[PDB]
Amino acid sequence: PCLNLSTNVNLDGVDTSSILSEASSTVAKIIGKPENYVMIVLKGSVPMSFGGTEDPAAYGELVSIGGLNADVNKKLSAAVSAILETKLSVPKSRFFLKFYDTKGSFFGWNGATL
Amino acid sequence: PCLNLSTNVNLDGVDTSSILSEASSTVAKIIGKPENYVMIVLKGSVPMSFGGTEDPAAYGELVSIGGLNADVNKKLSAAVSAILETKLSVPKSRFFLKFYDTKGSFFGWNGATLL
Amino acid sequence: PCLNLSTNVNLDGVDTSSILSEASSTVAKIIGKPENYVMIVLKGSVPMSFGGTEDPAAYGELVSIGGLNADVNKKLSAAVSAILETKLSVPKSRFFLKFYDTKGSFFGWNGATLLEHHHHHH
Repeated sequence: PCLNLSTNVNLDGVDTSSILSEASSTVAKIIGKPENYVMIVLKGSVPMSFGGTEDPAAYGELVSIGGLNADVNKKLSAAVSAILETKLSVPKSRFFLKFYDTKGSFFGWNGATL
Repeated sequence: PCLNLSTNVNLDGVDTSSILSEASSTVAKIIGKPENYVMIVLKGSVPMSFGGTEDPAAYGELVSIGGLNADVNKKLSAAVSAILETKLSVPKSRFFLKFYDTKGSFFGWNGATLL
Repeated sequence: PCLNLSTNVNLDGVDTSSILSEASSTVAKIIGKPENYVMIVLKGSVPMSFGGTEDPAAYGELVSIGGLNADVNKKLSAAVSAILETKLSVPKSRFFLKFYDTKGSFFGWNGATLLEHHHHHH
């Protein structure tokens, strides 16, 4: 699966490696897939508005071949939001996370599809 | 809802806050949701090609829990494309905008989902 | 269609226009779409991890009004991954590509939508 994040928080002084690593293991554990198949993308310094203000915020998308449903999505939202609160000071009230369950035939990896 | 935009235009010198504010209010009015729940994301200086050329262009995605249909989508495309033409000189013929309707159980906010 | 890509590789160090042009031609030819309607987006220097490491990687999404199916998607995966291998040194084992078949009425262009008047085709 892939967790693809954008934030207006500037990452120039941040240990992004630690954020990626925590997100990577957290997603693997909750979605129940080996971490070998987990991708995390984190774009910072992205202009954003949420609720009309430019205070720190984040937008994410999480794509997986199956494994996504109301319970898992709630648990992933809680856990990822806690990483963004602690490590980026993005409140969970300013984090939107879109989930997408893709068919394997519509997901490319290793030059082929699933 | 969230409108997530990328453009090859450089935002330096551009009043980025006014673009965000105009887009935020426009999306809120057309989709019919309080602006409290509208997110706008705008990345500039992104390498992109449209039609094989690198003239000003933009790609957007708009995600929402319902409220999307052919009529709403046409109105959103017209309004957002007008912002990009006037504020970034991105011609509407070089702007693609993918609309996605999501279930609330598949949209996270506030540490949970919108279910 | 639009192919929208992110990578941790630094594009200051590569001819980015040649990647855009080769991807644009490749998507047009494999889906079978006029190149006038092909958009390629490429963001670089993006923090990423895949499998817990930060070696070169890429994430993409390809949206198209029709023209996508299991066979075409496999060909697109192979061809686009080969561009990133040769031009960005991103191994195909570190490249994920989501495909999405959209209705025209859910795809804005030219200040309206591409609402379809005939049948949709995979």
